[PDB]
Amino acid sequence: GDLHLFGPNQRPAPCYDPCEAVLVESIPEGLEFPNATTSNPSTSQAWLGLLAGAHSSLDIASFYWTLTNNDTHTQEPSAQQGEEVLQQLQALAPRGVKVRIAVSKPNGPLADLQSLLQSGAQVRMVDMQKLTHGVLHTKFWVVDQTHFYLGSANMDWRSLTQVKELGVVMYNCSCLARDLTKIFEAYWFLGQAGSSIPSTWPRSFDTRYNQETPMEICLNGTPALAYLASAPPPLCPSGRTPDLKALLNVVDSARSFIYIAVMNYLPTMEFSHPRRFWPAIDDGLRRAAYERGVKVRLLISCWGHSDPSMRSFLLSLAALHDNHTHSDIQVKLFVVPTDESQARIPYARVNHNKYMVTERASYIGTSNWSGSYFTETAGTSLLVTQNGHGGLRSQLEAVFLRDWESPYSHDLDTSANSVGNACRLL
Amino acid sequence: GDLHLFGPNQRPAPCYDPCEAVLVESIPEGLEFPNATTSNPSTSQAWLGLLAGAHSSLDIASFYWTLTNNDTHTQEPSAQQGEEVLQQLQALAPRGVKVRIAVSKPNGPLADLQSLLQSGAQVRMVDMQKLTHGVLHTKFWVVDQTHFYLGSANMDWRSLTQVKELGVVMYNCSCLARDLTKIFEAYWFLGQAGSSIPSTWPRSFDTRYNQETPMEICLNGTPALAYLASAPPPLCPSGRTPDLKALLNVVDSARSFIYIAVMNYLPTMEFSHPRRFWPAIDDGLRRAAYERGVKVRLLISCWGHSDPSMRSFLLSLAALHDNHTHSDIQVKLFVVPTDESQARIPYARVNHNKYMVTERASYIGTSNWSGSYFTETAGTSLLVTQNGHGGLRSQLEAVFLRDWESPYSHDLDTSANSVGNACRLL
Ligand SMILES: *[C@@H]1O[C@H](CO)[C@@H](O[C@@H]2O[C@H](CO)[C@@H](O[C@@H]3O[C@H](CO[C@H]4O[C@H](CO[C@H]5O[C@H](CO)[C@@H](O)[C@H](O)[C@@H]5O)[C@@H](O)[C@H](O[C@H]5O[C@H](CO)[C@@H](O)[C@H](O)[C@@H]5O)[C@@H]4O)[C@@H](O)[C@H](O[C@H]4O[C@H](CO)[C@@H](O)[C@H](O)[C@@H]4O)[C@@H]3O)[C@H](O)[C@H]2NC(C)=O)[C@H](O)[C@H]1NC(C)=O
Ligand SMILES: *[C@@H]1O[C@H](CO)[C@@H](O[C@@H]2O[C@H](CO)[C@@H](O[C@@H]3O[C@H](CO[C@H]4O[C@H](CO[C@H]5O[C@H](CO)[C@@H](O)[C@H](O)[C@@H]5O)[C@@H](O)[C@H](O[C@H]5O[C@H](CO)[C@@H](O)[C@H](O)[C@@H]5O)[C@@H]4O)[C@@H](O)[C@H](O[C@H]4O[C@H](CO)[C@@H](O)[C@H](O)[C@@H]4O)[C@@H]3O)[C@H](O)[C@H]2NC(C)=O)[C@H](O)[C@H]1NC(C)=O
Ligand SMILES: *[C@@H]1O[C@H](CO)[C@@H](O[C@@H]2O[C@H](CO)[C@@H](O[C@@H]3O[C@H](CO)[C@@H](O)[C@H](O)[C@@H]3O)[C@H](O)[C@H]2NC(C)=O)[C@H](O)[C@H]1NC(C)=O
Ligand SMILES: *[C@@H]1O[C@H](CO)[C@@H](O[C@@H]2O[C@H](CO)[C@@H](O[C@@H]3O[C@H](CO)[C@@H](O)[C@H](O)[C@@H]3O)[C@H](O)[C@H]2NC(C)=O)[C@H](O)[C@H]1NC(C)=O
Ligand SMILES: *[C@@H]1O[C@H](CO)[C@@H](O[C@@H]2O[C@H](CO)[C@@H](O)[C@H](O)[C@H]2NC(C)=O)[C@H](O)[C@H]1NC(C)=O
Ligand SMILES: *[C@@H]1O[C@H](CO)[C@@H](O[C@@H]2O[C@H](CO)[C@@H](O)[C@H](O)[C@H]2NC(C)=O)[C@H](O)[C@H]1NC(C)=O
Repeated sequence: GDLHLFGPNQRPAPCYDPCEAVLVESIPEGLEFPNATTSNPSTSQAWLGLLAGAHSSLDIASFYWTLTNNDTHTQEPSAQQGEEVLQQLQALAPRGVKVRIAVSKPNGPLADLQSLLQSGAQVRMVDMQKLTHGVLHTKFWVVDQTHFYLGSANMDWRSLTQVKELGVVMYNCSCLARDLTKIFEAYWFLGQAGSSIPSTWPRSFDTRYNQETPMEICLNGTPALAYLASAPPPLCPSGRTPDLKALLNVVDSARSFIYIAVMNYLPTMEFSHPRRFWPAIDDGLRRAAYERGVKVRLLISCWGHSDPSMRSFLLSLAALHDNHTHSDIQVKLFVVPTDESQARIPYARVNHNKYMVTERASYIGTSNWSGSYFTETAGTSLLVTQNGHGGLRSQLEAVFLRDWESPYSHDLDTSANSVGNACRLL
Repeated sequence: GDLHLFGPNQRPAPCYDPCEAVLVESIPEGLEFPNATTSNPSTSQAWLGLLAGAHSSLDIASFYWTLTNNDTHTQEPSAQQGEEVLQQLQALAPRGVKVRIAVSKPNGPLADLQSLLQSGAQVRMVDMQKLTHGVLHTKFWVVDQTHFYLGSANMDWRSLTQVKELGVVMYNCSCLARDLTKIFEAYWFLGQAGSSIPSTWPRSFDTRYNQETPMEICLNGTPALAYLASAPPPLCPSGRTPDLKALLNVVDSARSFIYIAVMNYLPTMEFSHPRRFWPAIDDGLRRAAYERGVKVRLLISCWGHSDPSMRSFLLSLAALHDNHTHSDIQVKLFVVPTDESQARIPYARVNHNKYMVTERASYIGTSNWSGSYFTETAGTSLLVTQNGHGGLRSQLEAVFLRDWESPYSHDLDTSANSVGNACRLL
């Protein structure tokens, strides 16, 4: 944008930091992938490295904190890592790292946050129920205004060893890190006593990097376009792309395929006691498949707490796979096998990833794909497009294909006894 | 509306004519209904009565004209009635009835219209392809600015004896007849040479009777609210409700059930070589069923010319019938059995009705339920609401239930050999 080649459409300044993105996964204890020719760093080790390198600041947006066995009233070896994480966190403030933690208003005092407060970290509880009827569901870390983690892993030891998670760590990308810090600051401001959402956020929260003018970055030595989308709409300044709009733009721009892996997919306002039908994403997928022959693959997690009403809706989508329409939509259920010893571990053994990948773009989110997460509840997503054929997009596609062809993915007609865990959708 | 009880919302003048509505059906030769405790007058006899009583004027909006065996290159007794109809039509102008006939631009000279032109009737061909990319699909009669027929029957002898049709004749309702004449006049104006759709139609085309302020009429001695909706949008003045909006208002207002019988149902722009997904009606039905527990019954016709791609979409809707959601959507295929002697009759033996009925309202249309009919192609619908529990609404519900429970309606898993006719959807 030069004001003479494009007029008032000034393209914002490019970023010259040597950004590098790493996919990070939590693979629960017991899951093996025969082929998986490559593996990604675990969430635990990425988090520990970030904490070890931290020297100035750490901001965490979080849903809940259960990093210790005491938190879950259990006694499991596999909890170590969360505890280790907690330990390292408590070492940040004493050595001079400014720590700020925004957490959804809990239903009672939390041990980890009290210990971190005693260590010198700042903690604020955000009551999103009173503001938007949603919750602070976002999970991300910003380190030294230079690195950040965005993904599905909660501040939960299970998230490291007993729950499958996917996310991304962006290193040496200070521009994007500061951009994410703007969202964090929205949370931080709302975490005070008596604060309300402004009708128009101050300019310090606004951003020039969005769907229309994404940030130009050097990702792994190659040019790429990236931006961060936010939810809910009342928390988005005018320049910040809403999460739903970013997701649907990725869906509508796909010309070859759309692979989606999300723990829950529901074309409804799950909540809102007067229930509401919510076909935004569903209609986007139907549109892609019908109009542009896009092959749609939907990998939905299933465990004992899954909403059974999901099944019908998924079946509805699956019904569009037809010879005459040339529409190609397939649905599979990803189940995490459980042992009798793992069955005592409360609320674990489920695939928690929330991401989508096409032939042109990558979308990594914190939200499940139901209406509330995009209208009332807090969430963030990273969107990256890179003109090459390798890169982070290819890594995401490989992860999805590995999970899709793995024996843990089953069709909707599969028997409930052949999946290795409780599945209300089968 | 009194300007002091409701402000600028002035309710238009009520109609004091003794309006009486009669459901009229074409039941093809060979279809019998064991119970059907009541029967409706045939389309042929209603049309013949209207022609016999006509003394001042007749306006016909039409799609095509094949009223004679010569037109279809056949020799069938069951054609008589169309021919009889044609005969009576030719008697109108010689005895002083002003006849105006608007017809979609045909692909060659039409015999019936040439004969009627020689009889003294005015005929105009409307080229909707050049104006909106659609066709003049509307079928209705206005008689003496007092009566009118609105329904699915074309100016085709088959429509009387070999194709199932549903429609309504409104007698002694001059207010509504003149209102319909306004739509006809839109067609008549566009039927000239070199005319184009005005950006704003002159006031003579506008109407005060619409969804917001329906006409108050005395229907069969009881108060009722009625209005006429029109398609496509470019042909609607500001006061005229578009057909799609009227249909969707009936769908969204239903609290108990929605019964729909339409020859074709497709959530797509069937046409528009770059194909388009079109979920307006589909989403409305999903919304009704999910949010308000409305029981949805979809009776779709199936014959040798049916679009096979319908099946998948219907199955998609049918997939929402689930115990957990409490959603109740059912789909059946209505097939007209054919004989070897009827098989020579070209383009016949199919259910042609286009109507919807709820527990509160009646909708009778000229259009199949696909996108083009509501965006580019000409169509009209009559909407009636009556606070009582009998009336025209109950008659429509009885007709639908008769057709639904009849042996001619089959589920989507039925074998193609058990329906009595070619069915591409089975
Ligand atoms: C953009 O740039 C960034 C930055 O340059 C780049 O990020 C790198 O991405 C690559 C590819 O994904 C990463 O390399 C992979 O790392 C995987 C994880 O390695 C870590 O974890 C290993 C597992 O440790 C646990 O389990 C073992 C079990 O045996 C146990 O002992 C441990 O205690 C622990 O519990 C760990 O072994 C590993 O440490 C070894 O490897 C590192 C290499 O970084 C080395 O420095 C160490 O000294 C040590 O030797 C590390 O801690 C890893 O699994 C994976 O291995 C795959 O390939 C091999 C070879 O074929 C297979 O045999 C194997 O089965 C796996 O399939 C691979 O090495 C790399 O770590 C990232 N770098 C950073 C800083 O994160 C992006 O990829 C770039 N993007 C693009 C598009 O190019
Ligand atoms: C609002 O007001 C309007 C106006 O008042 C009102 O409209 C009336 O609605 C009623 C109910 O729908 C109509 O009455 C029905 O009419 C049916 C059709 O009747 C016509 O067609 C008959 C069939 O003729 C063909 O087939 C026979 C086969 O045997 C053949 O001979 C013929 O040649 C032809 O091919 C025909 O027989 C009939 O003529 C008889 O009946 C009329 C009555 O109008 C009488 O005047 C004649 O002299 C002659 O006797 C007529 O031409 C009819 O099928 C139906 O019958 C049902 O009920 C009987 C009794 O139970 C059953 O035995 C039978 O099997 C059927 O189930 C019934 O009679 C009436 O015609 C409408 N009036 C007008 C002017 O259209 C609305 O209903 C009102 N709305 C509300 C909500 O109240
Ligand atoms: C979970 O809760 C239990 C029970 O409250 C905690 O147990 C505590 O564990 C610590 C060490 O893990 C014990 O402290 C130890 O004291 C000895 C005394 O000499 C000292 O030498 C050691 O170096 C260590 O500091 C502590 O006594 C013990 N408390 C009880 C009541 O048994 C446990 O620490 C909690 N875990 C987490 C992660 O919070
Ligand atoms: C369909 O096409 C055929 C062939 O063109 C038409 O046949 C015509 O039928 C009419 C009567 O139905 C015949 O007219 C008759 O002429 C005698 C002559 O004395 C007269 O006495 C009768 O009263 C009657 O008017 C006409 O000759 C005949 N033409 C041919 C070539 O056989 C038929 O009329 C067409 N049907 C329709 C509905 O248009
Ligand atoms: C991010 O930036 C740091 C600092 O420049 C990089 O750390 C260097 O890494 C190379 C290769 O591993 C070493 O040879 C240098 O000695 C490191 N420098 C310092 C100051 O530590 C780091 O590699 C970059 N990328 C990531 C993913 O951290
Ligand atoms: C519509 O109006 C006409 C004219 O008022 C009605 O015709 C009358 O019908 C009654 C009962 O059938 C007869 O007793 C009268 O002699 C008729 N009058 C005339 C002038 O014909 C007619 O019934 C009304 N309804 C319909 C459906 O036509």
